[PDB]
Amino acid sequence: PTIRLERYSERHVEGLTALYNDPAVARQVLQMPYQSVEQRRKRLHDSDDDRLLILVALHQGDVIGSASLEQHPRIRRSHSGSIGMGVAVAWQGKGVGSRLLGELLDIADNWMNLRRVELTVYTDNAPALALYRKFGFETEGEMRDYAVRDGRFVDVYSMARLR
Amino acid sequence: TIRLERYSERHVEGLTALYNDPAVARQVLQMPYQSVEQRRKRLHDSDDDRLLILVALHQGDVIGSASLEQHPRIRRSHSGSIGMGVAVAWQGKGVGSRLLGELLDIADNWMNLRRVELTVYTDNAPALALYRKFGFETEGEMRDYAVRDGRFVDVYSMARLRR
Repeated sequence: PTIRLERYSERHVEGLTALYNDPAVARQVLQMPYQSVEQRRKRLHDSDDDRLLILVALHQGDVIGSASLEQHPRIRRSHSGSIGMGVAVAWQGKGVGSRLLGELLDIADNWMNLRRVELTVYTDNAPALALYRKFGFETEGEMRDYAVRDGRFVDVYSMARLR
Repeated sequence: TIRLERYSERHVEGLTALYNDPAVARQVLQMPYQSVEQRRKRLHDSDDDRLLILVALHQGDVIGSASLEQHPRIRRSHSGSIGMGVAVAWQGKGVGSRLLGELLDIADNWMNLRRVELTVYTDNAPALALYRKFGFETEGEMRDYAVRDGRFVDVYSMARLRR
């Protein structure tokens, strides 16, 4: 399986909207179902800062994953970046999460020269947790009733990777 | 003596002076030498019932400030954040408790928030004592979270739950 990584752009709006519109994908991050292609196309054209990088994983031209890294906008926090709820993959277990996470960390380390990369993950998302720890993330805190998922408040682990 | 009021244009000058005190600015994430200029552009065009900013006044002088912001995302909207917390000129004079107690009244009785979040520097004992007094519990410790006095310092990630 050949996986190209690309900067999320106009030509990807349709596939990415579809990726996060899958209830099984959305519930593991903070997205809501039924998002519009046009509302996302907007937020895209309403984006231009190089401190926010959004990558899409592709197969035969289809968006099968996505991840983002954003350096904090505040000067006293600018040595850190966040990848949010993490990697969003549709094809789990086929190396997409690793391809995306490795590429984002490469940028953080070697190009932005960030000292700290932060993320949050649902405490029961064992597969995601295993991936993040493989890449150097450690749990720093546990946040109770952090977000809504499946009609109830669930916890997330707050993680960080220091360089 | 201490009057609490909604932060508006009338206060931009006093609030700016507040943060220009390095002893105040260093315990939060603000930068010194801010100018009434950029703040006004921020306030006078930035209005949601989600963000509440208060200023503590004594004889018309801004001696303290704090803000509560309900998270914008639907799946996180049951929570709110007060950032690095309470920014006070007079430590020990009861300005912090005044401000915080009032933001929590709004959070509990009007917004009906289930979770309020904050971060505080690990070595700021009086602030930690204040947040603990109001029900906040430490949920995690974040290493090299921000810059303070030319070095990376840690913070405690705290949350106050209402169930």
